[PDB]
Amino acid sequence: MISLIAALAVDRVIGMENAMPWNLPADLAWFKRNTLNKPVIMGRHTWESIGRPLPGRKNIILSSQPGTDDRVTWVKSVDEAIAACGDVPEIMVIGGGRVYEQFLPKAQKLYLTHIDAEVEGDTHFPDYEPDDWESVFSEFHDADAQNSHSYCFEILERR
Ligand SMILES: NC(=O)c1ccc[n+]([C@@H]2O[C@H](COP(=O)([O-])OP(=O)(O)OC[C@H]3O[C@@H](n4cnc5c(N)ncnc54)[C@H](OP(=O)(O)O)[C@@H]3O)[C@@H](O)[C@H]2O)c1
Ligand SMILES: Nc1nc(=O)c2nc(CNc3ccc(C(=O)N[C@@H](CCC(=O)O)C(=O)O)cc3)cnc2[nH]1
Ligand SMILES: [Mn+2]
Ligand SMILES: [Mn+2]
Ligand SMILES: [Mn+2]
Repeated sequence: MISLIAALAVDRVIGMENAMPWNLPADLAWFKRNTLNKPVIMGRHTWESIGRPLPGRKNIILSSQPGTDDRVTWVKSVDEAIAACGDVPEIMVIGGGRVYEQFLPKAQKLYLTHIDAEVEGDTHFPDYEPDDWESVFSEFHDADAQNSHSYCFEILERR
């Protein structure tokens, strides 16, 4: 099973200048809980944005060019990325925009954080057809001293 996980600001913005400009520790904790001990697939730009391997996860990087770091696994196509995960129950696709576009048609589950924040981004999450997805979990949180915007955790499953 393939799942996507992403945090979206207003208008489905997910990034700006290869960075995420907000800071929501509660959302990073949610990301860690939902990805630990699973393989994670990311594109090369997201690999450079994160800047180091994510511990406790098999890190698989999509790039058309040879890998430059043997602490992670480099693959050259979507099919190779999936095969490199092996026989696991759940593969987590962690972006970015181009990678989400390619894996969305194959995904059965979306783990989305909706952040109540406006930022002027250059990368968006794909337009997804709402009729195809059932919300199976949602949890709203007001802003607090650690998390400067309100946010909603949602899990959607393909109908
Ligand atoms: N808010 C969130 O949840 C979230 C999550 C992840 C990322 N982001 C943000 O998203 C942005 C990065 O997204 P992005 O769309 O620019 O880039 P991306 O999807 O991370 O990376 C794209 C790169 O991945 C490689 N790639 C993708 N598909 C491939 C394929 N089928 N075969 C081979 N290589 C493939 C290519 O690398 P080569 O050029 O080397 O071939 C391509 O240029 C950043 O701003 C980051 O902060 C946000
Ligand atoms: N909901 C969500 N939030 C995100 O921040 C996010 N980020 C990415 C890609 N970028 C990043 C950037 C940093 C870390 C990171 O530092 N993660 C640590 C934090 C652990 C914690 O804060 O408790 C990790 O071990 O996962 C992960 C992914 C993909 N999907 C996401 N999905
Ligand atoms: Mn092929
Ligand atoms: Mn198999
Ligand atoms: Mn806000």
